[PDB]
Amino acid sequence: MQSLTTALENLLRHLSQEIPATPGIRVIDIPFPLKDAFDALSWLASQQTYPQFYWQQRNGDEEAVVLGAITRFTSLDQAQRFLRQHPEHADLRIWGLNAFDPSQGNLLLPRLEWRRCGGKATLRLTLFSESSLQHDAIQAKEFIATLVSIKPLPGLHLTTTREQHWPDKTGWTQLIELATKTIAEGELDKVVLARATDLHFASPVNAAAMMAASRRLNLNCYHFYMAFDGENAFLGSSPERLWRRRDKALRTEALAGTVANNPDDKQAQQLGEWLMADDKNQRENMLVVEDICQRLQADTQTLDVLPPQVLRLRKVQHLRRCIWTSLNKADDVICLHQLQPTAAVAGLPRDLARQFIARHEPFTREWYAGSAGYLSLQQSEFCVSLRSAKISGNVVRLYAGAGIVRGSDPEQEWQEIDNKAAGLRTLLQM
Ligand SMILES: [Mg+2]
Repeated sequence: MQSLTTALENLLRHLSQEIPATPGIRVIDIPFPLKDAFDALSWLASQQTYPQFYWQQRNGDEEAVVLGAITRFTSLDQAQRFLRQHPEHADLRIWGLNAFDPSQGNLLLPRLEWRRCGGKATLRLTLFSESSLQHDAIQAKEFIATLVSIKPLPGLHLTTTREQHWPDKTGWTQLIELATKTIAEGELDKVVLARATDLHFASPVNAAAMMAASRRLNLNCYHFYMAFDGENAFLGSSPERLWRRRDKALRTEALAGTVANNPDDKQAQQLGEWLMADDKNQRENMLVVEDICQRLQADTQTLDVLPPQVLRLRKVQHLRRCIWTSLNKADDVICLHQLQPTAAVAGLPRDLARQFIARHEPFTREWYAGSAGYLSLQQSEFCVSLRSAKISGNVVRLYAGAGIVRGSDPEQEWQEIDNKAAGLRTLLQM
């Protein structure tokens, strides 16, 4: 990175004299040796420029860091319009978030992108201008000059100042009770209802160190972290894919239905068997397959829903049914608007569930249960923003949700959302 800063500089001096004073984009790819292990997260955390986005594939074999926004997008829709004016760079990637409401996003064209696939990495610098590439070359130089060498990343040393649930247990029970009562009206089939837990600390929270702690313990999860700026962040470790797209081949999953994990393998496996056989959870999952299959009918070709599998995580396990289809169009706005929010996350029918949530949830989910990842012309991948946290100075808001369906027992659902909140909370309160 010392060497690559140097190589980037050397490159930039030359370009800033040669490149034309015309609008456009250059993409500069430099191989990034992983001869020596490089901790991208703790590197990113060293930097003083914003915004910053961290993302790791759930399989752990794809990892990215982006630093600085050439452009900011308020929706995936806006980002795709931009990509489509640049068909010549089909692998140009925009990175970041969709909020719970999929029509609002915070996505970036990264100034600097470190991306790893496997045991191999690339540093990409991009130059973009509306007026002059020559111009943006000099901004690029100043950006580089901003770079700071890697410092070690401290573990969290946090003193809890304040705690509050929205809703609390008492309020949760009446809510779940209300929700089941409403489902018993025969029109609403399912609603997913969540709790925000505001945690205040004696000091500001290092979101990057929170992210690292989660990557260390929350295995088999996608990790996403956006630093909006130095005081504000959204991150999490989610087991769930919204979609992945390679040209036209589309992958999604119905992931819904939960039991506790146990550290002991047999017990975990037996608990998973209980889940597979459980009517209530079966139905909780089947309602997602129904929603997803319907939502995708008009815009896709032959659909394959696989049999349910149990997916095992640090504190929780889930039923999961992969889904494969082909899009009619290679279009990420069709993917996001058809899919998000699925009945795993909002409910069914979509309208009645969205309305119930708008009416009775004592907080706005904002980034919670949206989506995180990247799109480019050729491929994209987003996860669902579950198992996630919004950090505001010294407050961490934790989110957890439970799908409500006929037969939901409030006390069991409280226990569910606690097990979900725990994957992140236990990192903050040792
Ligand atoms: Mg559940």
